[PDB]
Amino acid sequence: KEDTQATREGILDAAEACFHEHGVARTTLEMIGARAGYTRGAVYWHFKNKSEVLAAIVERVHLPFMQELERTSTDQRDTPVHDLRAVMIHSFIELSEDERLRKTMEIMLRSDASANTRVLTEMQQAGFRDALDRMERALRRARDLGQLREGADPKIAARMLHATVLGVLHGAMVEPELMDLKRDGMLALDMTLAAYVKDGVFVPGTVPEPLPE
Amino acid sequence: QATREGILDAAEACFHEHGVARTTLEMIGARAGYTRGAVYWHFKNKSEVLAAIVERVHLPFMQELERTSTDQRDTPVHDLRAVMIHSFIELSEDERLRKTMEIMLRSDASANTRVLTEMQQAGFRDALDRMERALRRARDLGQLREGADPKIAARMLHATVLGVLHGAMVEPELMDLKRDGMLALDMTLAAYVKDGVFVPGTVPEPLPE
Ligand SMILES: Oc1cc(Cl)ccc1Oc1ccc(Cl)cc1Cl
Ligand SMILES: Oc1cc(Cl)ccc1Oc1ccc(Cl)cc1Cl
Repeated sequence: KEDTQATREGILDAAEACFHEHGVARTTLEMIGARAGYTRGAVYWHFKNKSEVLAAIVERVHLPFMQELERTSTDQRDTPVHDLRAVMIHSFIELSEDERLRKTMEIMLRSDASANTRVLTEMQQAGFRDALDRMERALRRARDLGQLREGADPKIAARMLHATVLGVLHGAMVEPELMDLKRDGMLALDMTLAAYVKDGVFVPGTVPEPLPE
Repeated sequence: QATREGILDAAEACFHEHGVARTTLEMIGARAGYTRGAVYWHFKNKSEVLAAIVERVHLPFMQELERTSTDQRDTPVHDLRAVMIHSFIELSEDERLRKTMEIMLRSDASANTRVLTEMQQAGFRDALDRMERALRRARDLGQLREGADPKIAARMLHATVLGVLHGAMVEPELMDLKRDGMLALDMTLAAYVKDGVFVPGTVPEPLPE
């Protein structure tokens, strides 16, 4: 087990388990290296430092999800509101059923344990901005198709949706007995969309088909 | 009582800059200007100290929430809405209280440390119960929409408040406590409350008492 034989995915899988178990602060390069079956030099073979490791764990789940959201605004389909619902609701289900995904999402939610460091906060800012941009674009396509209520601002709508969804994610992390990621994510999403979306455009409470492709 | 208050203040300054993990009772003492003996008299450990910090803020907030369901006034939605709007305003205008609140909202680093998640859980449960009591009184008074379930309305209100607070801690310039907090509150209340019950978009008068 020479350090240079470690693969990037094995380094990231090991680091994500370290971070889930010990948190960001207590995780060290030596711990990540040992966990993957090597020593710290196997981590250096891929990443300058622990924050690059964190960024890469985040990117690996945030990238795919941003891709899904981006598809909801396509001019090749004429149901952007339904598509946004398909993406979000299946994401909620996935987060609820896949502990590994859920624990990475919870690493980001938890953020920096003190004002001393802003390392997770900047990644969160950049992620929030990415998600908002994409939701706002889907909502702008919905307006053109006459699917929004008169006067609905798609930028405000996107901001309200992120707020009530973010709140469900934080609540479920704190007290899963009281706040249910699937059930309440879907209620927050539908409630928020119904404030900005015309009646009759989608049926609240329904499970959409996974977005095609 | 007042030495208590001094430790707590200093502990606020440490907890916010340094975090829950790296702060100890000895660091808190020094900034506070007191002896280790003096400090231990009040709090034998960091968690006892955090519990009294959260308490200081969380308690009187729960007392404001609790009042909105009083069987003595007939405007529970208006009152609950007023409490949250005023709270949002106060947080936005008082950096002291806003730092104490972020200490209160930040998560434990791991799934292994908890005692701060334990007060979050208890705090989360207290706030939801009180929201639900005010919305059930609204329901009794004919102020909720047909078929609105006060338990469900309170969960959505709670998620709404929590998403605004968290949104603003990450991106103050993208999530404005006062302006987006009021928009989000009014949106979620209008999903469950009949029209004409409160006046949206405005800051209500101070509640009595
Ligand atoms: O996009 C992300 C950004 C960060 Cl900073 C951390 C995790 C991420 O991944 C997700 C976030 C929210 C939802 Cl609802 C679903 C997924 Cl997969
Ligand atoms: O802001 C968001 C709003 C919505 Cl409705 C969906 C996903 C969002 O994106 C995130 C949610 C949580 C974390 Cl930790 C990171 C990111 Cl990017």
